[PDB]
Parts: sequence; structure tokens; C-alpha cells
Amino acid sequence: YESYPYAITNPYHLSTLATLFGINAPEVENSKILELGCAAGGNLIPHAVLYPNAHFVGVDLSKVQIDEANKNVRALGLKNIEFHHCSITDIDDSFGKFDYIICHGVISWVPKIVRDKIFKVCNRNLSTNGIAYISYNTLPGWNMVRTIRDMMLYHSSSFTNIRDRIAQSRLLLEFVKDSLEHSKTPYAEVLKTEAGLLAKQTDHYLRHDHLEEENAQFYFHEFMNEARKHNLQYLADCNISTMYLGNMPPKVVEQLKAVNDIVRTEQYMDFITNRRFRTTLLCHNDLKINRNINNDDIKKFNIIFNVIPEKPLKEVDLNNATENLQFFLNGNKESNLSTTSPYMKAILYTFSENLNNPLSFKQVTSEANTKLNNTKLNEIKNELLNNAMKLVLQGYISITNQKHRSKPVLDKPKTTQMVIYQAKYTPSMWVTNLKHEPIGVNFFEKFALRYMDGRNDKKAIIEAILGHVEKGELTLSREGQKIENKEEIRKELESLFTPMIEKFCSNALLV
Amino acid sequence: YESYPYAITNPYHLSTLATLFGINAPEVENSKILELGCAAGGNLIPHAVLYPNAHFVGVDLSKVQIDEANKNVRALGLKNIEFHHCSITDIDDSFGKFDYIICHGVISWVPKIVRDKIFKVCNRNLSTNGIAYISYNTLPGWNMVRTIRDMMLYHSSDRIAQSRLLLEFVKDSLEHSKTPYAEVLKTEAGLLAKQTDHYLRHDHLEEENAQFYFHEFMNEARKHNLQYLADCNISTMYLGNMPPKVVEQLKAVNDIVRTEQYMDFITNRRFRTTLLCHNDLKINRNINNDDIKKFNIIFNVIPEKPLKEVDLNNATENLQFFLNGNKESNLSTTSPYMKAILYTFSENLNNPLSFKQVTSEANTKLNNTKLNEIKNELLNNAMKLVLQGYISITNQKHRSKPVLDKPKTTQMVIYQAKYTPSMWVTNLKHEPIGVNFFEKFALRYMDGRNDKKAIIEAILGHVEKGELTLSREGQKIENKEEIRKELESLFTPMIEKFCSNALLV
Repeated sequence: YESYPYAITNPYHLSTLATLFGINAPEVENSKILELGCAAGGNLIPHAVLYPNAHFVGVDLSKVQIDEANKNVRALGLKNIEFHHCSITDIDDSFGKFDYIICHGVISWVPKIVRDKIFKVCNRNLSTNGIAYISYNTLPGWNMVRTIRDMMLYHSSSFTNIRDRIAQSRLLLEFVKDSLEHSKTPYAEVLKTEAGLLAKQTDHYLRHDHLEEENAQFYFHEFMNEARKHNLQYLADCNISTMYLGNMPPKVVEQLKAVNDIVRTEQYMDFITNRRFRTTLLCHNDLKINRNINNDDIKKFNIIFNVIPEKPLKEVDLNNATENLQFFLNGNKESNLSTTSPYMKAILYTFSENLNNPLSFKQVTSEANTKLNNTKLNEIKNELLNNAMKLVLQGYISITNQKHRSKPVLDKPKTTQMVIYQAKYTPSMWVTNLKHEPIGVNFFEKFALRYMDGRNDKKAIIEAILGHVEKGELTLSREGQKIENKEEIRKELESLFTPMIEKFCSNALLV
Repeated sequence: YESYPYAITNPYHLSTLATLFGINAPEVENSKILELGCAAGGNLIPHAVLYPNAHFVGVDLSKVQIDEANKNVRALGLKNIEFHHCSITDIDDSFGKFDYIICHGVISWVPKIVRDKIFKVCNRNLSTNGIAYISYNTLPGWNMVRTIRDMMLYHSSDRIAQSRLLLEFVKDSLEHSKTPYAEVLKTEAGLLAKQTDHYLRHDHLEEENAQFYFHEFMNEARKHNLQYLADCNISTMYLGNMPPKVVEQLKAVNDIVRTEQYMDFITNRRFRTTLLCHNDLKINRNINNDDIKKFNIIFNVIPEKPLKEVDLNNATENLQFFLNGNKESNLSTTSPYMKAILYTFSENLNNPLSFKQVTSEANTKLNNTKLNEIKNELLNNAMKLVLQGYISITNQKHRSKPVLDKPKTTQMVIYQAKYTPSMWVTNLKHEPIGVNFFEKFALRYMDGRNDKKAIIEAILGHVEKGELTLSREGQKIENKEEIRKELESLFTPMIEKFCSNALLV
């Protein structure tokens, strides 16, 4: 029903990982992009809105979802995208070649013939420099999920009508919750959390025909074994940290470097980390991929490090070399990093004000230097060079081929075309930002987003929202209690406005 | 390829569980007993030695091991036992009906046809009241075993050495990672490294397991008109230990099989030893505290403090007794009656004791006044401890206290100690128990004849030409007085060990 964008599937992200390993991926705004299992186009349509000079095709077996996708394209007036109701076996050489082929969460749930087809179009229908994305469930990690599925199916095999079998199975998962309320074994914990995740899902994935669906249960070496038959080569995983070695003893590392097989090492990692799923990038066997990543390769990319300092910049002296300042990652408490280095502090405060807006190497270093009285530039370049790629290969810093964006003008805030469309015309409570990520919005934010065309300032936006609370159509609660006072509503709207503009600026919702 | 006895498969154990659930099983000493997957017969021959009026039939695919079994039947002069080199698909109606059938560690490794056959003879070839034992690996718990086997096969692509440094390398890469999965894989890989070479075959690693869920196994069983009796480890059926609200739910639904299957899901059950019986038998699953009167009792407990040094009537003094018998698991009590019971168990170790023997012998410690209080203590606690696995029940009779002037071992273990390279022996409980060279050489000479100095006299004959090397500590023997005193220091604990381990008649 709900068709989400997946930021990990963004073609610019695949292009970035291709550049990291030495492949020049086709330009994104010129490209031709295919999606297998498009499912109403929420993962495709936003790109089509962003890239008028690029072409998009998507394919799904559900007539309902394809009609929904066509309805969204028509409502949006997109001329560059088309959707097909067919199976993957219908794909032809008449479809042509694509620079990026996205296949997300499908290949595990389809028969061997359709998996053969998927591997065959990711080769036949892929450009020389193109990238193919395929995500799939993996062993050993999928064993627990399969166990729970067999467990719900066995418990519900008494009842024949699909309506009650779902719960049923909710009663099952809650009995797994109850009976383990006191248990010390690690297995009780694993099963408890897994049954919690399953308990939180809604009714679509809990149908007994979806539980009776058979998973391919790939090991990574078997997946790559089938990919190599079609002459597809392993590029990388879209979460780079999964490939990271060096949280491990330096001897074990030296042996993993001894063997040169990327797939064999990856498979060992899967065995000992209990890998349940993978997002794998494939490219033609003919490309020479370079796995030697220097600290200096960080200059090839624009850099995003999302950190919220605990102490505002105006309250600290960065030139203090004995003071430990901490910064929170995507959050937080549970993830934070501290430094006494004036240079690392300057760089981190530079990243903190640029949140989710790509910054080049020269921009980070220079902007950081202006905080240090512009005398430290070489020190700052050195600090970034020493820590940057290590923080990238661990997943803490994001590299991208995406360009730096001009700072949004905030007197009349302007959001993008896709989120104006979703906030005006869509029931969903999330919107799709410039990074191809879903970000949730409340009713006040969703109503506010309708009115940011670039011509409306703070007072006109708030006047429109006031229009909506008049019909109601909105309601405002400053406490568990709600405020209907005329003059109080206008105050609560003003108090809500500023942090909302901050939130939009940091989440890449503003142009 | 060393054939072991498995005490869990003892026909007297199956008989005991059947009695617990209300089936009267055939008399063991007069019964007929079939073993599928027998050879080399270390799981069968001991019973043939113990019961000359019972007949035994082994069946195994290995010619070499059937030959070995027949060599040992020849040496032991047994007329009651016979072995066949044949497939299980060869077993007939002409084989007749058996009172006990034992299938251990086979059915999970054989194809569908042979599994159907095993279920077929465990019905067709089973006597009316007979019992069938079938052991198998089970999901979910086997997922982790399969995984490691996969991890070992994929790395093998001299094969046992790389499996060893791969299991080692898993432990090193995990040198520590706090994640619970690193601990699970660490202990699993550790135990699989503790095994030696015969499950590592790389031919056995490539073998395919049936991967039974309990309900699938029981489905195949019910097609053959067999019903679930119990598990040979009884504590695995124990509930509660679980929230009382859950036990009301499981006790509400009536199916034993899906109750056990739910417990398998939540407890991650890797193995089952299952007792099947004919479908026409009525099973009584109501078990009461005084059912304990039906059985002879073995509670293996070593007291923290001896009896001479404690006053059983001191009720502010809480005395502790150790179970396995190490340290970790232990039972502590303030009760004079429970102290008398536990001390009575502590000097009877591995010798079954009837309710009357336990309560009376405990009563003489209390000055013969307290018999009723002791009966109440035992009656209240005992079955609770049996269903939790702490106390053993058996239909086996009490055995006479062995006479220690000239200690005498059983017919099987003098044969093993004299004629066999193995470093373990098979006691009267059908348990393999390990012995060093000193204990084995000593068991060679233990008959009704040799007294302590005759036994030491003969063992000195071996260390003379040895073949036997004593130490003290360590690797130290000087020709006379590093021996012959070190012997005497070894001898009394050895007789104690043989006494409590049921190696003495």
C-alpha cells in the first residue's frame, strides 16, 4: 500500500560508491534508470521530478500499484517516466540499456527462473559503466526470521480463514513475549526482540500466504555464484561499514588481506557477524575496480557529517587545546564523539551548520579555518585527511558526488516540487527530501509545507495555517490540553514556526 | 569409529519412563531388544552380558564394525546376541516383534525411504507394550550447527587441519565482540573444536540432515500408528520455570506434540531423544508426588561437610550438598529430615534405593523416631526433583554393597580393561566412564580373588615392564618408593571411585 523511497537506492549514492572504487558511473541527470518491482513508483517518481533530462522506467506485477504510479505521474505532469505492468521475464532487448538498475527486496521472493532473469537483465540491459543494485536476505542471519515464520504458520494451521490467522499469530508473538518475560539466555533476548519487530508490523506481512512465501536464503557466495554466470562482478555493499575490517584483531585482519577474494572475505564476515541481509552493487566483469583507498581519496567527494554539538559555537573557545567538546551523531546520546583538538573542533562545528548539505574538501577546510583566525589552514587540511576516510569506511561520514547546494533563503522559505506535491495532494505523513529520504512530518509541518512556494513569508504562511485551524482541519495542544484562545493560537504558531524552518533546513526540505 | 554405550538408551530407562506414564513395559531380563545402527555393538553387548535370558539383535551397514561386534561376542562367549550387516530396508516381519527398539543418531542422516522404514519397523516389529527409542536433531537449534558446517565446507574449498585453524580463527576474529551472537558462535565453535576428527570427515560435513521439527517427526510417526510417550531426558518436558499464566495456556490446549513444539521454538531445541509406543496404549500424564513409591531412587549428592562433624538436628545450621558433584549446582537445607535423606543418598551413590530403604536408613540417623516426618519430606520433594532432572528414577533393583577385601568388577569391564585399547569402561548403569592407565590395569585384576596387595602386586608387574608410568608430580618415578607408596595413595580413592560409579559388584 505505502510506497516508500529508499535513500540507499539513490542513483547518486551508487555513483558515489562507483567513484570510490574507481569506476566512472554515468551522469545521473542524463541517465536511464530501471526499477524492478517499482510498486507505485515512490522509489522512482522523486528522481523523475528531480531530473527532467533523464529517463525512468519501472516494472511491477501489480496492476493496482501501476495504476497508482501512472496517476501520480499524470498528476505531477512528468513526461520522462513510464511504468509497466508485466513480469521481469517480459523485459527485452527492446527495453534498451540502463545506467542504473534498482532491484530492492524482490529477488529473494521470486522463483529461480525470475532470479535468472533478474541476473540476465542486470547484464544484458546494463550499460558498460552502469551499476546494478540488488538487495536480498542472507544466511545465517535469516534463520531466526524463518524460525518465527514457521512458528506462526504452525500455530495458525488450525484455522482455515485468513482473517483470524493473522491474530491468532499476534496472540502467538505475544505469548513469545509473555513466556520469556523472565529468561537470562541470549536466545530468549534474540527471539524476544525479533518477535517485537514482527509484532509491530501491520497485517500485510503477517498474512499466512506471505508467510508461506519461500525465501531464496542466499549465502553471499551463492548469490555471487549466480551473478558471475551472467558476468556480473561484485562492486560493494551500499552500507560501506559492513565491508569494514579493523574492529578486529590485527592478525585476523592480516589473514583476511592475505586471501585476495572479495567474496570469500565477505562470506567469512557474514558467517561471524550473523548477516541477515545485503544491499549489493554489481557491475560488468570488464571494469577494473580499485580497492586501494588512500586517505587522500576523500578529496574526490563532497562530504556530509551530521553532528549536533552539545555546546553552541558561541559558548566555546575553539583555540582551547585542553577542553573536551562532544558532538552527537544523527541524534543523540548513544552515539557521540569528543575531541580536544582545536582543528577537529573547527571542522566538526563547520559540519554542524552545514547539515545534510554536501560540502567539498576546500569548503570544509577553509570555512573551518575562518573559525581559527585563518592561520591554521594546513593543520586543518591535515586533520581532515587523517580522520576523514577512516570515519567514512566506518559509516560515520557520508561521501557523495552530489553538488554543494546554495544556502536556502529563509525570509520566504521554498520547499521542493516533490514535497509540495505530497503535502498538498497526499494523505501520507512523510515527505521525500532532496536526498531521497522519507522524513516524517506532523500536521502543522505538513500544512506549512503546502504554502512554501518562495513567494510567501512567515506571516502569510502562518496566516494560512491559521486558516486551517479555523476549520480544524488542525488543532494545537501546548500541553495534553489544547488551546482554542484566538490570541493564544497565533502565539503558539509563532513559537512553532522557527524550529520548523530549522528542521526543514537540516533535513534538506528547502531549496 | 569407536562404539559407545549410551546410558539414555538403556532398555531399563525406557521401561522406567513407560512406568512413569502408566505403560507396563515387558520385563527387561526376559525381553527382546533390537538396535538399529548398532555396530560395533558397544551399545548392545553390555546388556547381553547382563541378561543371558534376553535376546539381542544388532543391524548395521558397516561390515568392519559388524565383524568387530562378532569378534567381541565370540570373546565374551555370549549365546543370546546376533548381529547383521544389512540395510534397515532389509528388516522384515521374519525378524519378529521386539520389546525394545533403539535407534540412536541414525534417522536424521538417512534418506526419506530409510526414515519411512525406521518408522515402519518401530510399529510392525514392536511388541504390544514395547517401546521404541528414536533420536534426531531438531530445528530451530540445529540451524547454528548447519551454519558452522557450511562455514567449514566453504572454507575447505589434510581437510581436518584447516577446519581446526578455521574454528580457531573464528575464536580469534571474535577475540572479543560483546554481541550475544559472538558468544553463541564462540561456544559452538569451541565445542566443535573439542570434538576429534570423526564428525569433521568433510564427507560427513557434506551430508544432509533431515532437519525435523518435532511436529514433522511426529507426523511421520502418526502415519505409522505410533504415539509420543516422552523424552528420555525428562527435564526437557518440564514447564514452570515458565510464567504461571503460560502454563495455564499450554495446559489448556490438549496436544502434547504442539506443546512440546512450542517449547522447542522458545528454548531453541537442537536434539530430541523420543520414546514412541503403539497407538492403542492409554497413556496417563497425571503424575503425583507418591508415584515416587513405584521407583528406586538415585540422587547423586556429595555433602559439603561429613556426617560425623555435623549435628542433623541443628536447625539454624543450613547444610549444603553438591550435585554434579562439583560446586556450581548445589542444594542447601535447614531441615533435619531433608539432611538425613540427602546424607542417605550421599553414601548410596549410583545404587538405586527404594522409598522404604531411603526413609528407613535416613530414620536411623534421627534416632529412629522421625520416620513419618522423613516420609513427608521425601514425598513432597521427590517427584518435583525427578521432573526437574535432579533425581533419577529407575525400575532397576537395589544392589548389594560390594565387598572390598578382594574388590570385584563386572564381566564387561574386566574384558574391556584386559582386552581393549579404549580408556573408558561400561558400568552397570550402561554409562561410559573414563579411566587412566592405573585404574584400567587395576580393573584387569579385580575379581573375587585378588586382595589389595595382590592387585598392587600384579600392577607392579606391569609397571615393571611398563607399559605403565606413574608420576606423583610429575613424570617422576624412582624405581621403588616413588611407586608402591604412590600406589597406596592411589588405591583407596580408586576403590571409592569404582564404588560410587557402579563399577563394583
